[PDB]
Amino acid sequence: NLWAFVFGILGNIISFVLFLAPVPTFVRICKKKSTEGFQSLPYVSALFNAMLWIYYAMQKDGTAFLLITINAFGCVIETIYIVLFVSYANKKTRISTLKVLGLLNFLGFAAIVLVCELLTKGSTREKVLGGICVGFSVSMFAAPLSIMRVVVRTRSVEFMPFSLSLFLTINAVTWLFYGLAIKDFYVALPNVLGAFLGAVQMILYIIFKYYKTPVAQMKKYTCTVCGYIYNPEDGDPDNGVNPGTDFKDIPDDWVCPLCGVGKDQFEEV
Ligand SMILES: Nc1ccn([C@H]2C[C@H](O)[C@@H](COP(=O)(O)O)O2)c(=O)n1
Repeated sequence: NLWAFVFGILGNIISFVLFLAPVPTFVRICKKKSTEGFQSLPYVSALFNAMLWIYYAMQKDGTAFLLITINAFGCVIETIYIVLFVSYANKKTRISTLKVLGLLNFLGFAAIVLVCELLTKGSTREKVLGGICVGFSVSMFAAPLSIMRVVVRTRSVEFMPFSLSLFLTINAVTWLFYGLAIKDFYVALPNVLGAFLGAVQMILYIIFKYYKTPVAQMKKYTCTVCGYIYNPEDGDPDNGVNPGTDFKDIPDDWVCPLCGVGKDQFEEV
């Protein structure tokens, strides 16, 4: 049907973009000739997921062509990210990555093919594969949930840029509507989860972006006995007050580092 086509094209465009999201990261990694502190799990994952979904679609044949084309392109692009990463990786990390690549992507996937080609056909095949795709896709939500957890725990949104959230959300509702059009609730349900979590991400961003007060706008205070000036940007490290500390967040048993008088003797500049 026409609808499924519109949402297929849309889904492909948006998801294409999201597949090109790690590119600056890899421009970096190619610069430094090191994978730095980056992990290969998102990539090994994204590839395994893409493969599972291609496999799922080949069972649905005709309608689901559009959820192959994107996943197909996934397989390539992720395969690229994996190669580069393994090129510029630590020996230790190189081997970690290769091991997970052999377990999940080669063996795991092969076992899945083996179990599906010889234990199911037809509808039972659809249900098995679908169940597995839903399961894995859902499991991949651990990374964004982790990110959310960090954002709330840290009251910052540095690790969670707004546009990634937006694009993930739009991707989610697009493939949701897509699943609805081909009446496939294996494609649709985890996109419900995804759209929900994305919305919650945008909400968290709007809430926590300007939570902490910028060190710049923090107020200087002065000891009216010493003349001493407290710089929040400088803080008072030698006496257990890390730089960037606000004056009001300083423990009330703190004193003027020069004069030695109480905090009550201080007044804003
Ligand atoms: N519940 C899901 C999860 C994923 N995908 C497919 C659609 C996208 O083509 C790809 C997601 O790619 P990405 O988010 O990286 O852009 O996975 C899907 O059809 N249904």
